[PDB]
Amino acid sequence: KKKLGFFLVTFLFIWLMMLLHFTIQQRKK
Repeated sequence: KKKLGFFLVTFLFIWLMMLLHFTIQQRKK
């Protein structure tokens, strides 16, 4: 559960990285 807790939080970090890209995408079209 401890090791998995890391792969989970990291997933929330990489996911949010695409969120910022989403706003930049909509702004283009």
